[PDB]
Amino acid sequence: KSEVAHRFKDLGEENFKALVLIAFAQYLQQCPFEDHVKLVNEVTEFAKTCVADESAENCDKSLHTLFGDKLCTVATLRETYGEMADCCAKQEPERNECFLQHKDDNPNLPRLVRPEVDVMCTAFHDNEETFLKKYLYEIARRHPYFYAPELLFFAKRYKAAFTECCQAADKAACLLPKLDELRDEGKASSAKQRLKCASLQKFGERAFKAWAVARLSQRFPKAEFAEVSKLVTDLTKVHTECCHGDLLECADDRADLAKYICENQDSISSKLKECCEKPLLEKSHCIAEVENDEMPADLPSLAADFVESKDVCKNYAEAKDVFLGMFLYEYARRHPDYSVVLLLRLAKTYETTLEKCCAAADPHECYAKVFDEFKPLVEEPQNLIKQNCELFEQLGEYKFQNALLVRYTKKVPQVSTPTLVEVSRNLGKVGSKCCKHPEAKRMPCAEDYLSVVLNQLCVLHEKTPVSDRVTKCCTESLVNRRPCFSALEVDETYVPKEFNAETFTFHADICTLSEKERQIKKQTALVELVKHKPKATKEQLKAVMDDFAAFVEKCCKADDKETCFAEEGKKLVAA
Ligand SMILES: N[C@@H](Cc1cc(I)c(Oc2cc(I)c(O)c(I)c2)c(I)c1)C(=O)O
Ligand SMILES: N[C@@H](Cc1cc(I)c(Oc2cc(I)c(O)c(I)c2)c(I)c1)C(=O)O
Ligand SMILES: N[C@@H](Cc1cc(I)c(Oc2cc(I)c(O)c(I)c2)c(I)c1)C(=O)O
Ligand SMILES: N[C@@H](Cc1cc(I)c(Oc2cc(I)c(O)c(I)c2)c(I)c1)C(=O)O
Repeated sequence: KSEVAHRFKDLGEENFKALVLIAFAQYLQQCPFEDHVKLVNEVTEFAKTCVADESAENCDKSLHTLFGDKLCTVATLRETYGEMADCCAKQEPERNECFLQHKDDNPNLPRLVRPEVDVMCTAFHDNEETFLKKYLYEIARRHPYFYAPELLFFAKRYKAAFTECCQAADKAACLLPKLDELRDEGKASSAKQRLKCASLQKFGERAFKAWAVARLSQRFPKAEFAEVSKLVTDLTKVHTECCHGDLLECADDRADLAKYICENQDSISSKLKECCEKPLLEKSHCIAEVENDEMPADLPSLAADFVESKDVCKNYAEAKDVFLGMFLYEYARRHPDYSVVLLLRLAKTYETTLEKCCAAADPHECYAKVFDEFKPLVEEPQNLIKQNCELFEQLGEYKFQNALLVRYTKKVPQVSTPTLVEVSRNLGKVGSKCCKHPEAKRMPCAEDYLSVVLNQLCVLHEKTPVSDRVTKCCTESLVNRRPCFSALEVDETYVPKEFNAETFTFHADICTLSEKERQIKKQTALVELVKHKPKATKEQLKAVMDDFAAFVEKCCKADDKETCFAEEGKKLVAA
């Protein structure tokens, strides 16, 4: 009856406050921290009165009306430059649609640099409650599409490392190796969910369902099609709600789905035994990455049910959604060595062929050779991941990253330098992640990872579009994004970039760089070099790059660093 009371009773006061805090920080990523907590406390205050009596006033209002009204009380900024939506001047459901609108994927915010080790322990034992909420606020506003129930699981692992290393002799040896892991998997998890949200909002519900049908069929190849279909239906509702700002409903229905899977293991998978004995947050996280089950032994051939049968065109006419879903389910459950986007490519080819052949004379003869068309679609990814692992093994991660950085800069040189650097580094991480697997698990690992990193490129670029060819590859076909970018060649409509020199101004931090920060500086410099001389050969690029690095060398060792960079730098500009 009263929706705010229902969610308060299902989740408990702990997770209720955390989810509402995450919700407000993703809609207003600019807002001060202490200003958010004040709004979260008035929520919890009013929800308790509705639990006491559901006919108390305003208790019959929707969550969108309650959350939307609180956010509209304070959130003023400054200059608009004549262009800025007024979500608070709109009614529901238009107002919420205006909030999801203003989610910023790349916002200016001070780069969180850890204070020293001994003061975080002072701040944990400060106001513990206030310390944990700063962890959620600071990451939610930087990742406004972060999977909400999974962020609660990281807040618990974050609290566990503080209650185990602050009470030790040596702290930094206990902590820091546990904080850097939490922010690595934290950033893997964020980009993963961004691809799901991007699918739902930009390609529709039917595209996401087909994606989850293929993936759950690989994980649970012994389950019946009716069992896979119910799982997909529940899973789509969950991600639709998280991706639309209904975080209370999203967490609630996710606990329901885990409870359903654990009490039906004997018709789903035999690998859910250990995950189902874990506590709640641990549980859904364990199911999220359980491994593939054993494939059934003597499954019948695919060509019997989809090529040779006389009822092919009949079944496709009388029930196309069930028939085409059946094709995808049967093909994926026996090809765990295929990537998801490859499997979706095959089903797309199968449906196009049927629409043509079933409208002609003798359809049985028309589509009889449809597996011939799958052969080229399968070999292209296999050979591509073949050569990158060879290059990775030979070069190493940093040199592998630089090789990908150069050719992507040559494909889309209009893309900004910060975006090109971060994307190229993430592309190069696939070698470390996948090339160590046998030559069978590689493509499931690799191609589905590249889809995540390329989606990052798409959403970073659409905010400020500059490259016509990026816009093309991003908006045409979701499942064809990776073959789209790989087929791009060097762009010759691009005019060489002017030299600027402001990129190389001296800073006191360049002579005490960590190994990681040193690589980022050189990659940035390499991008700007390719943009300025797009026809420079790769032998000429090394000579110029080696010369500049040696210039940075000695000057970091001179009597006056800042005079060396100014004096010697002027000679290089006028050379
Ligand atoms: N490569 C894919 C693999 C994968 C996707 C989904 I979709 C899924 O089904 C669930 C069930 C629950 I419960 C969840 O909380 C989530 I998230 C997904 C499962 I199992 C595995 C990925 O990126 O996940
Ligand atoms: N010596 C190799 C040449 C080669 C260079 C690169 I750099 C490379 O890495 C990528 C990664 C992605 I992702 C792409 O879309 C593309 I195009 C290339 C690969 I694999 C091969 C040969 O002779 O085959
Ligand atoms: N302007 C920045 C600092 C900055 C100075 C330099 I000098 C520089 O150029 C190189 C080139 C190579 I090649 C290197 O290996 C290295 I280390 C630095 C870069 I990129 C950045 C700021 O104000 O914060
Ligand atoms: N002297 C030229 C201008 C010019 C200055 C530099 I300094 C330079 O060397 C680099 C090295 C790296 I590494 C870069 O990322 C870049 I951009 C330029 C080059 I080639 C040309 C003129 O008179 O027009």
